[PDB]
Amino acid sequence: KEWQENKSWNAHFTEHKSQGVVVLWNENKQQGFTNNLKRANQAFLPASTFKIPNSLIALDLGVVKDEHQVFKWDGQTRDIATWNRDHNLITAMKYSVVPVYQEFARQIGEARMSKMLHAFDYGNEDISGNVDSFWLDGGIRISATEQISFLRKLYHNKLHVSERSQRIVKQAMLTEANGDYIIRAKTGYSTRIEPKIGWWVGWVELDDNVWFFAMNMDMPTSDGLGLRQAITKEVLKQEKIIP
Amino acid sequence: KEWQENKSWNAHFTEHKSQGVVVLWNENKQQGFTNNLKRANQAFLPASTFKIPNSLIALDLGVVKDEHQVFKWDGQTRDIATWNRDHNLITAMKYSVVPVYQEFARQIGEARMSKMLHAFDYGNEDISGNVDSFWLDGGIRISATEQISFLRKLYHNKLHVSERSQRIVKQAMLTEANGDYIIRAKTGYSTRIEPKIGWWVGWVELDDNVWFFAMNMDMPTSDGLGLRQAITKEVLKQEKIIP
Ligand SMILES: [Ca+2]
Ligand SMILES: [Ca+2]
Ligand SMILES: [Ca+2]
Ligand SMILES: [Cl-]
Ligand SMILES: [Cl-]
Ligand SMILES: [Cl-]
Ligand SMILES: [Cl-]
Repeated sequence: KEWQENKSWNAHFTEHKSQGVVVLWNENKQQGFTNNLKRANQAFLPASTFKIPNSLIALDLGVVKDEHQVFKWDGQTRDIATWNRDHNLITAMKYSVVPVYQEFARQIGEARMSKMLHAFDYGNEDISGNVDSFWLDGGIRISATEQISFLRKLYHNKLHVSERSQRIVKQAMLTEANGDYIIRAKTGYSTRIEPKIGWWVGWVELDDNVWFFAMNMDMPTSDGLGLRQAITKEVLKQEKIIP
Repeated sequence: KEWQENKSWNAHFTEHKSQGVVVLWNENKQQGFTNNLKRANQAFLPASTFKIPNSLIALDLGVVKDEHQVFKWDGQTRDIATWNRDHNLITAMKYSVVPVYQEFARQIGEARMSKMLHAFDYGNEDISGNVDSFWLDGGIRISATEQISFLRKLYHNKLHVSERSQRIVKQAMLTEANGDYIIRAKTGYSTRIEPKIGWWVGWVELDDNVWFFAMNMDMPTSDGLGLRQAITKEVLKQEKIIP
């Protein structure tokens, strides 16, 4: 789908002692750009970026009624403090609350989960593993360019779910908005299976164009997680997509 | 419904050599707050804050198909340069493009416009004047507290239009988003009939509450337009609603 490699983006990885790939897609021009054509097509566990298709399926099936429905904390104190409270869809996305989404997956069930991922053509369409963790330590794999293809369908309401489900998930993906741009996006952190990597996928809305992006990077410890957004935003600024 | 006057907010107006009102509504507690109970109930022309009901009606009637439909420039060079180009619903809201919305109102028509504003309980529901300018120089009036009453219905999808129309307009109202809050809002600047006033109405979404707001202020010249948001934010910061 015509692709250009820009190795100069590696400066932002090197200056932060990191390795990874950033993939950009110019929607108006139907042109992609990446610092690493090979890693752009390498498929990894999605980790919490799977909250995007999981939210879509839970909404379309009515497992989740709307973005205000409250999911009560199950009482177990977990390591991440923001998880130990009640949540709705907006806040569960914001704080990447895995237990809420594992509950969704159990209710969806393997049969409907598999049919939906085949309908979405999501990654390798493989949900081998535990129904409540296959996106963390099971068989599903998705590349950065495959994230882009999925996200473009979601942006255009072209996925095989209701228009309403897609609108709600795109609301819950809202990450940043100002007078220059809007970012809708989701992070992920894959630690259970090598290689440990961090994800950021989503898009930048401008007045007259949309730039889709998907990045992943090596993440040996959780102390580099903020580099997912930092390095992406530095690539977007280098390309004059955002000020 | 339990109102409290806080005259210490007047300092933010006087600091800026200005006069006006800010009205806040705590949705969880169902309590309102204002620096001026009398001006909070004073009805003014809505000017471009009327883009919120106008968008809702145009979408519900199919005058606007979706937020991507392009409204071509009519080739009239107007004083605000950002108006002299093609727009969609998102950019027409962002740049407050009056002529796009005047065309909406002509296509809606007098009969359907009057019926819909009655259905919304919007202000005084009076559309006396030109069908394509009554919110700028006709008979419609709305107070800051009435703006909040209307906005609360929109937030809850309770207005008598489709859920889809309400979701699209709330998307188009997106003004600011970060890791702490989301602001959905619309500015207005009424100059055709005295007194000249500026508006800012909308809400702040937090993790666990929603704060609705409506402000207007005297605006003799366009030089103070930035004070509409700046003074509201100074009040929100004083009240610890935003960091
Ligand atoms: Ca850099
Ligand atoms: Ca496939
Ligand atoms: Ca102040
Ligand atoms: Cl998850
Ligand atoms: Cl207007
Ligand atoms: Cl009501
Ligand atoms: Cl939104």
